Amino acid sequence: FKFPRSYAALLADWPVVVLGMCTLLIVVCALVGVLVPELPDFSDPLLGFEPRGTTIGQRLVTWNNMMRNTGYKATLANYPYKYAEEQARSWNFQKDSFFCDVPSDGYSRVVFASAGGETLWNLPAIKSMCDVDNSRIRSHPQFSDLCQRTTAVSCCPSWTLGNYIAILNNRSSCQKIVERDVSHTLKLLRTCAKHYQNGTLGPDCWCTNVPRKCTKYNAVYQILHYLVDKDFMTPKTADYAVPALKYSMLFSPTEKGESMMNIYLDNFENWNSSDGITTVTGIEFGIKHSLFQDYLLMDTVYPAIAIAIVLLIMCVYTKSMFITLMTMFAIISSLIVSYFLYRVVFNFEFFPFMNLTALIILVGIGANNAFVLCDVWNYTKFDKPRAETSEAVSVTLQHAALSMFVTSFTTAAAFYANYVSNITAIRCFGVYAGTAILVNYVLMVTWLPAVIVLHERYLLNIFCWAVLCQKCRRVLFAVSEASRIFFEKVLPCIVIKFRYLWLIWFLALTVGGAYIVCVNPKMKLPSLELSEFQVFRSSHPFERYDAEFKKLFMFERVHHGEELHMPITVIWGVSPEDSGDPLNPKSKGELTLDSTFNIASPASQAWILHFCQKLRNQTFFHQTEQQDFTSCFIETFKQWMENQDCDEPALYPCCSHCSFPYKQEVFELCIKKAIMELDRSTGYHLNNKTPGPRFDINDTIRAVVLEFQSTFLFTLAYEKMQQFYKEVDSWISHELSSAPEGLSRGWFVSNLEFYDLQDSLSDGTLIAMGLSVAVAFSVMLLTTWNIIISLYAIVSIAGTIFVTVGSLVLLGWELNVLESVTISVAVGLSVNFAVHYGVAYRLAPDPDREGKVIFSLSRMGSAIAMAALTTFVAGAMMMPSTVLAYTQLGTFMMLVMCVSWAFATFFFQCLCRCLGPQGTCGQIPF
Ligand SMILES: CC(C)CCC[C@@H](C)[C@H]1CC[C@H]2[C@@H]3CC=C4C[C@@H](OC(=O)CCC(=O)O)CC[C@]4(C)[C@H]3CC[C@]12C
Ligand SMILES: CC(C)CCC[C@@H](C)[C@H]1CC[C@H]2[C@@H]3CC=C4C[C@@H](OC(=O)CCC(=O)O)CC[C@]4(C)[C@H]3CC[C@]12C
Ligand SMILES: CC(C)CCC[C@@H](C)[C@H]1CC[C@H]2[C@@H]3CC=C4C[C@@H](OC(=O)CCC(=O)O)CC[C@]4(C)[C@H]3CC[C@]12C
Ligand SMILES: CC(C)CCC[C@@H](C)[C@H]1CC[C@H]2[C@@H]3CC=C4C[C@@H](OC(=O)CCC(=O)O)CC[C@]4(C)[C@H]3CC[C@]12C
Ligand SMILES: CC(C)CCC[C@@H](C)[C@H]1CC[C@H]2[C@@H]3CC=C4C[C@@H](OC(=O)CCC(=O)O)CC[C@]4(C)[C@H]3CC[C@]12C
Ligand SMILES: CC(C)CCC[C@@H](C)[C@H]1CC[C@H]2[C@@H]3CC=C4C[C@@H](OC(=O)CCC(=O)O)CC[C@]4(C)[C@H]3CC[C@]12C
Ligand SMILES: CC(C)CCC[C@@H](C)[C@H]1CC[C@H]2[C@@H]3CC=C4C[C@@H](OC(=O)CCC(=O)O)CC[C@]4(C)[C@H]3CC[C@]12C
Ligand SMILES: CC(C)CCC[C@@H](C)[C@H]1CC[C@H]2[C@@H]3CC=C4C[C@@H](OC(=O)CCC(=O)O)CC[C@]4(C)[C@H]3CC[C@]12C
Ligand SMILES: CC(C)CCC[C@@H](C)[C@H]1CC[C@H]2[C@@H]3CC=C4C[C@@H](OC(=O)CCC(=O)O)CC[C@]4(C)[C@H]3CC[C@]12C
Ligand SMILES: CC(C)CCC[C@@H](C)[C@H]1CC[C@H]2[C@@H]3CC=C4C[C@@H](OC(=O)CCC(=O)O)CC[C@]4(C)[C@H]3CC[C@]12C
Ligand SMILES: CC(C)CCC[C@@H](C)[C@H]1CC[C@H]2[C@@H]3CC=C4C[C@@H](OC(=O)CCC(=O)O)CC[C@]4(C)[C@H]3CC[C@]12C
Ligand SMILES: CC(C)CCC[C@@H](C)[C@H]1CC[C@H]2[C@@H]3CC=C4C[C@@H](OC(=O)CCC(=O)O)CC[C@]4(C)[C@H]3CC[C@]12C
Ligand SMILES: CC(C)CCC[C@@H](C)[C@H]1CC[C@H]2[C@@H]3CC=C4C[C@@H](OC(=O)CCC(=O)O)CC[C@]4(C)[C@H]3CC[C@]12C
Ligand SMILES: CC(C)CCC[C@@H](C)[C@H]1CC[C@H]2[C@@H]3CC=C4C[C@@H](OC(=O)CCC(=O)O)CC[C@]4(C)[C@H]3CC[C@]12C
Ligand SMILES: *[C@@H]1O[C@H](CO)[C@@H](O)[C@H](O)[C@H]1NC(C)=O
Ligand SMILES: *[C@@H]1O[C@H](CO)[C@@H](O)[C@H](O)[C@H]1NC(C)=O
Ligand SMILES: *[C@@H]1O[C@H](CO)[C@@H](O)[C@H](O)[C@H]1NC(C)=O
Ligand SMILES: *[C@@H]1O[C@H](CO)[C@@H](O)[C@H](O)[C@H]1NC(C)=O
Repeated sequence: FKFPRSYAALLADWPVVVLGMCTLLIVVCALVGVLVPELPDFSDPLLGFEPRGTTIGQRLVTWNNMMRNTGYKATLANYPYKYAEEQARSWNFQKDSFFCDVPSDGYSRVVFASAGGETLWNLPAIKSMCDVDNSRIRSHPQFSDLCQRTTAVSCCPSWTLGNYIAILNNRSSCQKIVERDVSHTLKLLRTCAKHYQNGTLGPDCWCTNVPRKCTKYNAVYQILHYLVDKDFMTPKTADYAVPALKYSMLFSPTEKGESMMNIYLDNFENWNSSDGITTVTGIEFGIKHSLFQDYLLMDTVYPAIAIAIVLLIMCVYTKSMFITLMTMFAIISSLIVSYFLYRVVFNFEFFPFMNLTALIILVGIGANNAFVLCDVWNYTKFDKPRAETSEAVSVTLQHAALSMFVTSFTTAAAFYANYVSNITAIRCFGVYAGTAILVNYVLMVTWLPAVIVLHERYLLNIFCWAVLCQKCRRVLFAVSEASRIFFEKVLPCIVIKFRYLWLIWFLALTVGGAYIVCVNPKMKLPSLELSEFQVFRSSHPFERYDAEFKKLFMFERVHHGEELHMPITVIWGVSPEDSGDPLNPKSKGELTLDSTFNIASPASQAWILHFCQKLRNQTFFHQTEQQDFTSCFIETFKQWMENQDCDEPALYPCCSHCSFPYKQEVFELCIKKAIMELDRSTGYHLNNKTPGPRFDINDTIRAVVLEFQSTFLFTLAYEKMQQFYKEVDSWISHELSSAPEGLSRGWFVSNLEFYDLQDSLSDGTLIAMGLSVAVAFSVMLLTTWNIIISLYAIVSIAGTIFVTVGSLVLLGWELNVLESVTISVAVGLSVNFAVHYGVAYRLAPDPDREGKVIFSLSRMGSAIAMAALTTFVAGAMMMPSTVLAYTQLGTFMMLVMCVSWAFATFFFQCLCRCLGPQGTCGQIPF
């Protein structure tokens, strides 16, 4: 084909070649990306929330692998199974005055409130609950088969006040009851409220120290413990004029689980939840996460509206459909090419649901690039209106391709910085967004200028409804002038005239941000446990169950408030190595057994026994009065040997006669005898959790695990949990340094999964900050070449972070997973506005501060404002969503927009006006 002597001439001369080449290369990526890599799945929205490389993580996955692999013939067995061959060679309640069970979690249940009225205790509300149960749940066909029935005729009653009250007044059903029953039951509860709080009127009855009449169907306990707000009856029960019920819970005689999915979708999901007298306000059918997949897809409309509005804006700004359509096509196609790269070339086997949320980011920064290019192109068409097309292209690129790089590169580098995190979902998201930004940048340099050539080559030729078009052209020209004089005079006037106000005002706002984030109420690590994470909008009937009602109903409030000790576990022979893929959350290593290990050497037998007793002196050991003969198994073996009198040839190696550091071989024999005996000397059977030795397929000892209870208690609170971990690990890790060989390389673990996420979120955040700020500062130097300007730019950027993070703290964000990503992103999104003002301030020909800033503002203000405004409106478009991440990104985009725009237009322009380098002293040579 024909040859042009320059790239800017290839654009001018054969732009169609560029478009053909690019559309080909999009479409082959679309094809391979659809065909070859398996489709992403969000049926588990938590899937990659897992720190990997962390020492606690490697220990945990190793331990988890041991539990998984332990079992009969398989590797790392729990008994000496080869030796275990040798031992073989050697409805109407006034009849139906009972419930099919006492309810619990594991049943499907709902929580009622009322839209008005101060107590649910009134008869109409009671009847409303049993009515709406019938009308929403029992009315469904499938329920009749889901039921924990006793007969087909009427399968089983639910648990609700409406049923207990009936039995307690010998009525047939909820529909028969009267306010005499309600008052009589209220008298029962007001009498029996005191007994229940003590626990004297306990769960099992029909208790013993309490009047039998209070507890005849065992009912009172169940009512107060399951059905009713813990605040309904209290020590103030009689101090209340009448007790007030804010909430009640109702239990279906059907499972909490996937089986409910139809009934929810059928009868709950899009009802107004109400009869006014009552409202369902919490629901737990268990389907919370399994519904997510479907919900995410319903919400993608909001992203689609965001794109449709970003189109409209770019049309109005560019005065063409065509440039706006082909830019939008480029923006979209970059997600396809990057998706191809991410699955195929980079060979990542997993794609977090979060990556879809990067679309709404990338359309914002896509429009940002489109603005500065079309703007500078139009500057060339004004600065040099008569030009040859390739020359005009060249000078446009000489200007724009640099600035449009550093918008993009700083933002990509902020997303790739999240690859430093130990968390797989974050590392993946940080890479996908990073590539899609850079792919989009390449299209904005190759594809887009070719379209600008086509626009001048052809598209100007094409030209009541007959005049309303002209009305609009007139009016939009009027705003083009009003906006022009606003930027070219008014905004500079505002900034200079009140410079001193703007400086202290924004400065105080940053201190507010810094105080809020860093001291009070300090930015907090997540403290709902992972298996209960929020995924829907906080108003949503599922989220209110985990968020509010688990605090309020006694069985929940107690069961999740109960004390459990940390099972301090210590392990040897298995190495603490994770050999899985550090990005694919489906992958894990197997075991890796260590040839240096043994226990049968008498030196080991001595040291390990001694070590348990040393482990028994440490302050953190909870010395139970109950004795676990599997904790420190070797003691149990020692005393068993000592109990073993000898009167047979077979028992000579296992004689009590021998000194405790036994010969390795007789240890290796007698240990098998002792443990295989445990099926007979006790009824207890081992399982994969059970402490003790562990076996080869041919029952050499390959490993051993010991376990002990802490003084400490299980908690989600990072500080207390950290105190526990650091103490116990430090002591064990020190003490192991004393051990004879092979025991030299043990390690410790216990129920620490949620702690390791918290500890990995803070470090993963902070380091991705330090990295993203460092790169953002380097770009600031490399563009402005003036250390003074860069210092101010960095101060303003830092200020935006403190105000955004501070306001997100006040909005009540934990440092949970998505949120902890966004904080790095904020650095990338913030920096580019300060870069634009920075370069324009140097490029000002004016000799003085005021001239320099006036030039910078008048030159950039429109394009900056569009970048902010488009991103902001795209963000706002996510607000109506139902999925939390969509709304969470939404708030964040709006907020970081205003804040970064405000600091970049005001504060940064004070520091230039009020302190800017007008002498050359801040400048550095190439
Ligand atoms: C993502 C995909 C759908 C993008 C596909 C790009 C097309 C819409 C572009 C590529 C080349 C363009 C064409 C290049 C040349 C011409 C010839 C031109 O015809 C004339 O009458 C003038 C001919 C001349 O003197 O050059 C009108 C515009 C048109 C059809 C252009 C219309 C838009 C086209 C087909
Ligand atoms: C809620 C939204 C969807 C309604 C309002 C949006 C309009 C004000 C936008 C949408 C597309 C835009 C148009 C895209 C392309 C052109 C071609 C161009 O046509 C000409 O004949 C040149 C006239 C001139 O510039 O003087 C003039 C601008 C115009 C009408 C744009 C003006 C502003 C428009 C009508
Ligand atoms: C970066 C963006 C622009 C692209 C990201 C990849 C998408 C092309 C993937 C992500 C999730 C996928 C969806 C996940 C689930 C479903 C339900 C599925 O429903 C069925 O009836 C088939 C069920 C099955 O066999 O899996 C149809 C495909 C679809 C929409 C998938 C189509 C391809 C999707 C949209
Ligand atoms: C990873 C790959 C696929 C990206 C490829 C993109 C390039 C083809 C783009 C990026 C920036 C563009 C450049 C932006 C600015 C200029 C400067 C301009 O002027 C000079 O080079 C003057 C040199 C002199 O001083 O003599 C000529 C076009 C050129 C190189 C552009 C040509 C096309 C470039 C190299
Ligand atoms: C893997 C991909 C994403 C990397 C792509 C990087 C390039 C697009 C960068 C690297 C070096 C940059 C170039 C370094 C130096 C120059 C010379 C510069 O020449 C000028 O005339 C400067 C003075 C002036 O603007 O008047 C114009 C921009 C240009 C080509 C830069 C444009 C953007 C470039 C090609
Ligand atoms: C907008 C335009 C300029 C396209 C974007 C350019 C690049 C960002 C992409 C597009 C297709 C990619 C290529 C697709 C296929 C291959 C084959 C691949 O071959 C190997 O032997 C891979 C071995 C392996 O690592 O497994 C090497 C990378 C390469 C050239 C890729 C490098 C990056 C490319 C050039
Ligand atoms: C609920 C949703 C559907 C509401 C959508 C409202 C938008 C259509 C409004 C909100 C803000 C408006 C914008 C406010 C500021 C500007 C900048 C203004 O810029 C200039 O006039 C530049 C003139 C030039 O230099 O050529 C053009 C109109 C525009 C994009 C406005 C067009 C109409 C916008 C996008
Ligand atoms: C480089 C400067 C000039 C600009 C600002 C960037 C960072 C220094 C800021 C942004 C977000 C802040 C972080 C937000 C959240 C946390 C988690 C927080 O973790 C805790 O365990 C707090 C106590 C608890 O949760 O009980 C410790 C501080 C830290 C890293 C903050 C410290 C200061 C950070 C890293
Ligand atoms: C993904 C990798 C390739 C990124 C590497 C870091 C980039 C941010 C660096 C690499 C080369 C640098 C460029 C090398 C040379 C120059 C020329 C230098 O002087 C001029 O051209 C003056 C232009 C003007 O007056 O603004 C301006 C900075 C610039 C574009 C540098 C900007 C920052 C660049 C693109
Ligand atoms: C006042 C001027 C300066 C304009 C400010 C921006 C507005 C154009 C838009 C953008 C985002 C919008 C808000 C986005 C979300 C909501 C939440 C919505 O309320 C709820 O979701 C909470 C209901 C509850 O639980 O009480 C009420 C409208 C509101 C405040 C919107 C009101 C109009 C806002 C501020
Ligand atoms: C002018 C520019 C800035 C764009 C304006 C976008 C608006 C069209 C958005 C911003 C806030 C949105 C509102 C934010 C919150 C809600 C509550 C939401 O309440 C529900 O019942 C659904 C959620 C639930 O199930 O709890 C219904 C949509 C609505 C009114 C949204 C409708 C669309 C609004 C007004
Ligand atoms: C002149 C304008 C364009 C500049 C100032 C912009 C503000 C009006 C924006 C920036 C951030 C926005 C907020 C970002 C996040 C939220 C949370 C959102 O949800 C709730 O507040 C739910 C909980 C509650 O109701 O307390 C409601 C909208 C709100 C306050 C937004 C309202 C509009 C705000 C304050
Ligand atoms: C969403 C966040 C990131 C803020 C984005 C920047 C806005 C604050 C800018 C963009 C366009 C600006 C507007 C452009 C033009 C005008 C007309 C201007 O009109 C006059 O001064 C009066 C003229 C007369 O005499 O009739 C008043 C300010 C206003 C609304 C500007 C107010 C500030 C705006 C909305
Ligand atoms: C353009 C300039 C002025 C900077 C950007 C606008 C800020 C001043 C906005 C952006 C987000 C706003 C915050 C968004 C959410 C909230 C939560 C809201 O509720 C609470 O703090 C309740 C406190 C309590 O219960 O006592 C009060 C307003 C506040 C702090 C807002 C205060 C004003 C903020 C920081
Ligand atoms: C309860 O109802 C039954 C009839 O269904 C009746 O025999 C009985 O006397 C009633 N009263 C009591 C206290 O059980
Ligand atoms: C909607 O909610 C109100 C709450 O008062 C309730 O009265 C009404 O019956 C519900 N359903 C319909 C169809 O209006
Ligand atoms: C410390 O442990 C040894 C056995 O390891 C025991 O004899 C000694 O009494 C313990 N000391 C204290 C203070 O508990
Ligand atoms: C015993 O098991 C080990 C590892 O499982 C294996 O290498 C060895 O060959 C086995 N020996 C016999 C005799 O089964």
